[PDB]
Amino acid sequence: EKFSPASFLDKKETGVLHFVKYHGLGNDFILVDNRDSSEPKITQEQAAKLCDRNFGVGADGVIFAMPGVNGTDYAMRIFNSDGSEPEMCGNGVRCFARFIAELENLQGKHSFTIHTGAGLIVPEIQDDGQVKVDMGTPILKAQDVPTKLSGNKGEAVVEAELVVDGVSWNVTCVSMGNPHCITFGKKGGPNLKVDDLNLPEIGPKFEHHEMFPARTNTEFVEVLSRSHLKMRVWERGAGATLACGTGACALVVAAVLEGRADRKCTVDLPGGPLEIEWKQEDNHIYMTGPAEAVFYGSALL
Amino acid sequence: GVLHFVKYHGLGNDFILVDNRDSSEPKITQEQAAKLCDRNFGVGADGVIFAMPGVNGTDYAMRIFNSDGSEPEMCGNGVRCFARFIAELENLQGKHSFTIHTGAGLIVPEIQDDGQVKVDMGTPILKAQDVPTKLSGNKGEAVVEAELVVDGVSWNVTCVSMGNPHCITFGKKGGPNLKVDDLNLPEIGPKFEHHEMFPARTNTEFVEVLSRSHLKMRVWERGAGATLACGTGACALVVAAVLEGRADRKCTVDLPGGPLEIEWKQEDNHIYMTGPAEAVFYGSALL
Amino acid sequence: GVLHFVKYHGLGNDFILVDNRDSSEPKITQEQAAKLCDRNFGVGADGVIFAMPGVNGTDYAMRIFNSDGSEPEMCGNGVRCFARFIAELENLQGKHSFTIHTGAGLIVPEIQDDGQVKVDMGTPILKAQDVPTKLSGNKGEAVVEAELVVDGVSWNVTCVSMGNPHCITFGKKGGPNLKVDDLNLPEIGPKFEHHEMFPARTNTEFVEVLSRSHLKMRVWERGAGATLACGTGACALVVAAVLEGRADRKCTVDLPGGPLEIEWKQEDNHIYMTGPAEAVFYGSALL
Amino acid sequence: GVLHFVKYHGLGNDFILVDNRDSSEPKITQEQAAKLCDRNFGVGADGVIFAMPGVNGTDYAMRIFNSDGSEPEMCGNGVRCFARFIAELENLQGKHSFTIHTGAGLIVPEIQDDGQVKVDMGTPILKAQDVPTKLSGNKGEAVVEAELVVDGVSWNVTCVSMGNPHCITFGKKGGPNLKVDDLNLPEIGPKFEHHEMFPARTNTEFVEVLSRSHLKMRVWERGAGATLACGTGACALVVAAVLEGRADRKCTVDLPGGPLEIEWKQEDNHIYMTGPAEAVFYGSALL
Amino acid sequence: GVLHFVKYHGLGNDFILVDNRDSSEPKITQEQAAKLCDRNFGVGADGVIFAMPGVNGTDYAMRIFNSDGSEPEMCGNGVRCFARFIAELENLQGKHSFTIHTGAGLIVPEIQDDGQVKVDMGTPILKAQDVPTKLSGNKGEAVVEAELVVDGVSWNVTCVSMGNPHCITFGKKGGPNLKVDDLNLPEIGPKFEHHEMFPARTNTEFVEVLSRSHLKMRVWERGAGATLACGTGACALVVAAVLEGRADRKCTVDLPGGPLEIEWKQEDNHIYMTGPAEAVFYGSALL
Amino acid sequence: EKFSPASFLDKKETGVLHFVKYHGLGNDFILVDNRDSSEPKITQEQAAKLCDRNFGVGADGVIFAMPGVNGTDYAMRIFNSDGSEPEMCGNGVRCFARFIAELENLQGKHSFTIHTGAGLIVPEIQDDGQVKVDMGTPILKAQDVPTKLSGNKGEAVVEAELVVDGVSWNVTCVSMGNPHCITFGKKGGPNLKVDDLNLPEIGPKFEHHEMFPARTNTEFVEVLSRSHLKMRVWERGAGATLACGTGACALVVAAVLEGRADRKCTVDLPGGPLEIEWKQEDNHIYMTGPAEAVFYGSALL
Ligand SMILES: C[C@@](N)(CCC[C@H](N)C(=O)O)C(=O)O
Ligand SMILES: C[C@@](N)(CCC[C@H](N)C(=O)O)C(=O)O
Ligand SMILES: C[C@@](N)(CCC[C@H](N)C(=O)O)C(=O)O
Ligand SMILES: C[C@@](N)(CCC[C@H](N)C(=O)O)C(=O)O
Ligand SMILES: C[C@@](N)(CCC[C@H](N)C(=O)O)C(=O)O
Ligand SMILES: C[C@@](N)(CCC[C@H](N)C(=O)O)C(=O)O
Repeated sequence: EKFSPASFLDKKETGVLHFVKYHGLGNDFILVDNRDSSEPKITQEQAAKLCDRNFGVGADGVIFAMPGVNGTDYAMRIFNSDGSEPEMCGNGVRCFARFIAELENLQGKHSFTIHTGAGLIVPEIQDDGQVKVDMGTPILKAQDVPTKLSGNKGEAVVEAELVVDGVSWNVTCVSMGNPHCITFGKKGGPNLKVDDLNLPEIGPKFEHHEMFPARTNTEFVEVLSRSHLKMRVWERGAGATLACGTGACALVVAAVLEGRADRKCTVDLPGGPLEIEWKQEDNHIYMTGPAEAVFYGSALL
Repeated sequence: GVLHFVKYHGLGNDFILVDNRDSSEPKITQEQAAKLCDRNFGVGADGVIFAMPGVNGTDYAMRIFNSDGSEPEMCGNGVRCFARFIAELENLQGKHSFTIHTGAGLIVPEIQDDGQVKVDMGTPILKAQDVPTKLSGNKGEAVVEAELVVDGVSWNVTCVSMGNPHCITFGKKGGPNLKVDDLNLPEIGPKFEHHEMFPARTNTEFVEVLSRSHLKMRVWERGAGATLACGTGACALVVAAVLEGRADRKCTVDLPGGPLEIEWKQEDNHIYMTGPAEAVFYGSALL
Repeated sequence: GVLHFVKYHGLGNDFILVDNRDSSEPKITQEQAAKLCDRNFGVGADGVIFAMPGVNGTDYAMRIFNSDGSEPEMCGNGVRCFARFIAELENLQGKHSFTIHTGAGLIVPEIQDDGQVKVDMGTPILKAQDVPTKLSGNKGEAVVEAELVVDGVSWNVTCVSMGNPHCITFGKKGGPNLKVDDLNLPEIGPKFEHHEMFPARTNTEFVEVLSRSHLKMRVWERGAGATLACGTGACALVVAAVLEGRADRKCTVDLPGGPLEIEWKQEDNHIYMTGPAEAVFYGSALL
Repeated sequence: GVLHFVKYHGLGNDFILVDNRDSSEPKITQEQAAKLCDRNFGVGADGVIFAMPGVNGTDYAMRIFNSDGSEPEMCGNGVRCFARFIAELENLQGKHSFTIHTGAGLIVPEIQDDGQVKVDMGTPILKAQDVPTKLSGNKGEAVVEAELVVDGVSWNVTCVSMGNPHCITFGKKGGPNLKVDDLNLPEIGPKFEHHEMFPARTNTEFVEVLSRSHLKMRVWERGAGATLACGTGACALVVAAVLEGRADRKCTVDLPGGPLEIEWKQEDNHIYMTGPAEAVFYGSALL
Repeated sequence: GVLHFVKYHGLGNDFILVDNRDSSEPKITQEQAAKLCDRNFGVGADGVIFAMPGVNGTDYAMRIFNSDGSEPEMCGNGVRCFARFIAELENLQGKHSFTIHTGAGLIVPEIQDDGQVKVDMGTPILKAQDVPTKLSGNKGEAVVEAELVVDGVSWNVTCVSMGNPHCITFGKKGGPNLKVDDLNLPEIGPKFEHHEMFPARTNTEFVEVLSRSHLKMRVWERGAGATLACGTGACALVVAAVLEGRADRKCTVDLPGGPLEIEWKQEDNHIYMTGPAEAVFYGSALL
Repeated sequence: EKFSPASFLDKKETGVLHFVKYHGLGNDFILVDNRDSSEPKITQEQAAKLCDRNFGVGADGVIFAMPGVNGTDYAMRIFNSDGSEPEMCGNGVRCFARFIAELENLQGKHSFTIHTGAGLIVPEIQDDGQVKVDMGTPILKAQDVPTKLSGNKGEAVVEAELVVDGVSWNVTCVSMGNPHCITFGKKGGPNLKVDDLNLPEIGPKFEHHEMFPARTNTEFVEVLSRSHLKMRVWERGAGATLACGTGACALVVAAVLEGRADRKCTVDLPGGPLEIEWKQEDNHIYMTGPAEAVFYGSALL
């Protein structure tokens, strides 16, 4: 043993974080009641540590229920498991909805207005207990995705060439607050057999691509029918997760723009299906999916 | 239902510890444990460890369920967490040791001054049929650096039991030393785990000797996969290293999650393992 | 003066336990105990129990003072608290049994895995004169379903001693079964307690048979009144139930504060009582 | 958890006093208080009293939880115990007085030379709706000797508040004086306590006049039952006795546990109550 | 290196206690102990006390190093701290006694209800050469009120051993009683400590009789200087007081740090010492 | 045993303080990490008890590492062993430096800015491991020392007569934030043989002298050479300690003012030497000495 005053004091400074674990189709998060302030109870660094699955609580991210902004019922902020802060989370907002209904003991259908870095999001707990969320309107303007790729269909990047590690892929870029790069295959290549991809190998090349200043989420898609899409995703700062709500919304948008599918689809994600719909009437995207509580606890900080 | 527990981890090998001192019957089923161990849909862990009432005079008894639901007969990293768990529940202070009854027999963990836990892991079992393994003993009834054909490739392995089965290898037959980090465990691991020569499956540790008192390893556990550490595995590989004449009885073993001090005493044939154990959080899971 | 103690209760029968292992003489007088037991002006309890040094080789000895100051020869709920008290003092975890000398002879409680205590309450005493009672034995020297005139009303009672005296009744002579909850204990109880047929007063338990293995009761204790439970009383009433042929040797007894598992083994003629015992608080009272 | 406290009693009205000067929020919940007040399964008391930090300039603040968990706005016997508590904690000897903020407003206890505590219990509230009661005021806005139909029987009552509600009766309508000891409180009491005419329930005191300066009473408290004494109740009944013209402003009130000196000063409308308070024991309870 | 320990003090006589139950040899050297005892450059203490494994059947053994590094054969204040120290390591509650092997023989401390410790300090050794002292016995084989020339000045002293040597004086030869607080210990003390008549040096206690059952003292310890208290010293001075006919066998001894109750029972010739012992802090020191 | 509800409640209401023990030339302190609050973790009364060498941890004082103030890396506050709070501590700030370096795992040379009651103090760990501290500039104005003695050399009190218990001594007063009374002997008397002084007897007479409203530290000095001074000190609220950093600085200032020594001196204190230099260039005083950790632990409050 070594004499180390530093280590001694470290193992003394204690803190505790109370939370509830939820998951939306396998995309699991640590939800914390932060309605007592507009400042997150923990730092991004602490969140990263708590998300470690072996040394911490383990999750794809930490979601804070914050006080409303501009009159919304609440505000939501989230930290990825890598510590970065994205502007929205689809599976997360569904868990957020149930987390709220539990904290307020609300029964039945209920909708809340949530302020997020992506704008106004409005989830509504259905009767079946599922959650249908108004993910807002998609951003197609290239520079606002943001991507340095040049719009090749208006100001939008649709099925445009992206050179990834020397290989030419075709991608479509759309933002749901956070950036998404959707691809249905390589340029001049066949359809994808999503399960045959080596995500941990190809994913990082898209995530940190120079054409995406704020990095990006990437979803690989294989069309099963014009109303049935299968996908896998490599998230910005979270890796290969079992599901991504904003990503499912973005890929349906991309599928429509590329003319491969209708505005209403059933997206099969690794952890399960989501019902997505891009209402042409208002240009809003609606996402319907489950959300479940797993356990609640107190972690050391 | 609800299950109250405390999350601990020994060098990254994380477990769900539950106070089951009121009954000799585990509070949850093996199936429930498997679900709780799912990292995305459950609490997430390599296993569930129950602190049970003593047996035949021991202070306590320990039972564990792997993340796949199977029940192994011992767990080194887990017993270290078990000792600290008891110390917390009983609010004990300072050095304390406990007698624990396990599927491997008597195990005695002792909390050190520095907060680590030195455990008497018992004695290694080398008789082939008791490991158990169907490989023939080539050194007495022990299997030492014997040929094992895995998916058509000949590897050399040594088998030793610490209650649970272990298959240790320092490389392929007629091959060079291993660069453990270059192995593709999820690919090679399952071939050892479910090998026909291991009736109850086996834990497998790949080792590269750094010195006669310093070994580096990686492990593919039975029913738990590639974990960050394995206490019984670190004990078994030191035994194998000694039997193969590659290292001394006292070694520092480097596992993915950190080091463990191992010593196989010739004076009594017992193996002592010293390492850390830390609480992470505590909670209540829905059942 | 100051008295350090720990408050325990067995099914609501609460006691003040004191560590008196330093002397075979109680730290306080019976008068002091009576004052400490007052629920408004004192600590409040049904009695004070002293853990004393062993006698004739027993691990310990137990003495108790009722809340009225009198000293009974045994206490079932109290001996269960006694066992847990010692365990807390000596850091005894898990199952443990102790030999205890009492005014009723040897008593051997054993802490169970679930924290309850199974006690070997010895053998019952049925000889009339030793209960003691002046009623004449009508079945050998035992008083079974014999007529007892209480305040001019004829009741049928069975007398049995568990060290202390018990008068068990299942109803009036030539009357129907009892609806125990309809009885006015503070009115009828004292008439049995100080009855001339009981030289040392007696404990009285009223019973209503629910089944041959399930009995419901209420008790008016000697010097303690209507308590929530009485261990020796539950044992005595099962004995009486068997002697009167109303129930079997193994019964669940429902007392106001909860259930007890009683069994009068025909194999050894011993009675076993199993039930809980819980610590409430510890303090110091002014003497 | 564990709660440290000191047991006190004022004429038999016993309480659990806790030093809560470190926070403005009670250390325990109302539910926990109810459990701690259980006399067999808990510490046993008529209530829990917290010594809290001053408010708007007062030396301290007091909050109390009845043994049923509800929170009344004041407690006479309790504030006297509160005075001794503080004096004991601050080591104050001799005459001393503190300003205490309560749900009834400012209350000022003063320890006398003889050791007893004289308390300025504030002024009585007589406006019906503020008591509160749904009975209609028949003497100004006050309810004095007004008819109250209890379980079909007509009683005459007077309502007055000392922060908490009180229903005082000297007998049934058109009936003779009461022989308070002949009443069956557990039977009649609950009918007043939960009467529909008392939205927040009420404390009820039954009185029999011995002389115009000597009153005897018994009380059925809201959420506490038949206690040995009630300070706010003794103040309220003197007020009622005066309003009904049965007694003078200065009286000796005999409560089951002892007497209290009460004076309703016409000079300032304040009521002063003088009585004892004594520590009994102290300890730590398990939560 | 690092040394984990707990700081305790008995009436101001402070020590560094270390859990040495693992080995029969002290974790640190006498030189290291001397350095750790330095109050400015080290932890600061009058000595280091090791809790060692039992010898010849005793529960434990105790060894101590003075702040100067020398090893005395016993320590009264220290054994009281030892008892409470062990109580924690064994998670014991309440009264409990331990048998301890020391260089003075068997010592039996017993924890009392008030947290104090009553210790059976064994029997005193009065045989001159066994104290040891070179002074000739003038009362049997004992040195009682014998002349000792210190730096040319004649003092009268009584020698007694409690395992360790003690030189007690009530004043100079042919001189008046002492006003202990007027002595200049750092000046006179060393002259006694290293006196040629004490081969193993000696502890010296200066005493002034207040009554035949009340003695006041100051002490200059061998290898520790002027400490706030000395348990063996208090025992020895009572023995000396009795032998010189100045006091009774039962006395209250006032030491700079506080009082001790000493009793030299004629019944068995054993000396009993009761005093406090308190933990101060837990620490790890650099070695 | 007496029934005491108060004593009972006091005993169960105990806390804990984690700390590290350091010493600078024998002047030992209890250092506590108080960077998470601008308020000291313990009261002055508690500090006094912890400093008791037999009933407590034992130290000349408690030093708190506090958060920076108006642009400093940290702030330092100290409580004497008697509980009073001085405005600075030389030996303590050197221990403070190593404490921080150890907590921040800083290796090699490092300097920090510290806010104290005497102003800005800047300790700098040297390459040799010693700590050289910029102790600031001395305060010589009589009323600001503070002392009621009249200035006899400008606004400064230099070799002025001080009647102590009827005996006339000559003293020089200087402040290093805290007050110092330096004397090289009695008025009209010979040089001092510092080791022959009876500090516990003479010290208190200076400490509580009526001419020192806030009490004072007193250092007795004997000149060995114009660059070598020997001293002993009786500190305000701490008694005869083995060393005093602010005291060593103050006595060099006094020695210079009285023309007895140069501006660069080696000062010998009971516990060891200190290198002191009063730079004429900037009027700042620099003190160089050691600091060592001894042990760490948790004390009951
Ligand atoms: C997949 C996701 N959780 C998105 C998380 C945010 C993403 N990792 C980002 O950094 O853009 C969701 O919408 O459900
Ligand atoms: C690695 C291990 N956790 C062993 C767990 C049991 C193993 N998975 C098996 O099935 O034998 C340990 O010893 O520390
Ligand atoms: C009911 C009892 N506490 C008996 C107490 C003794 C009884 N009051 C008596 O005087 O015999 C028990 O056995 O548990
Ligand atoms: C009788 C009482 N304790 C009152 C307690 C509060 C009462 N139970 C209520 O609920 O108003 C007092 O004033 O001394
Ligand atoms: C005073 C003492 N600590 C004795 C310590 C041993 C003594 N310094 C010696 O050397 O004999 C005690 O008995 O309490
Ligand atoms: C000697 C000192 N520790 C000063 C401590 C403060 C002094 N006791 C005072 O009260 O001014 C230092 O500067 O090193």
